Amino acid sequence: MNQLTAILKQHTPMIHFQHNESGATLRASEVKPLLDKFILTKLGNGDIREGRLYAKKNNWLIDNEKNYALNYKLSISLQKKSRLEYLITSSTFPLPTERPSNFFTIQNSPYFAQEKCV
RNA sequence: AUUAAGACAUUCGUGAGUGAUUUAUUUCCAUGAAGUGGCGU
Repeated sequence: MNQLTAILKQHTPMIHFQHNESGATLRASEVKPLLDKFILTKLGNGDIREGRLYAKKNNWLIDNEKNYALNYKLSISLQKKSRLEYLITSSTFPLPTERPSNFFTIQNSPYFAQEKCV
């Protein structure tokens, strides 16, 4: 058809640099390029060039000569904005007891940047 | 003193009336705010 709607389930928290916005969610500006590369690779059976030729055929390309981009629109929307925020550090630090309801901590995590927050 | 003399092709008259430089045309396409720990062996 024209529209493809999918509902996603989050398994691990996402480190988002635009957390200040209420509606902040997974940005399509990462998913769409990665999705394009994945779809082209699977179209060519492990060869992105054969997949790009296949997508040049059937006119599935915005940019027949230039890019890897396919002709579709990606929109990622939050249905309900109950955000569950996390603090991630690579060091073990004592946990306080004065927090908002949606503040949780992950300690001794691989994410080592932002270690000066404690 | 002679088939002569006399007589403005002149008067009046607005190059004018009606008339959108307008119909149509996406400042768009592309792109991961992301990479990485180390000593304390």
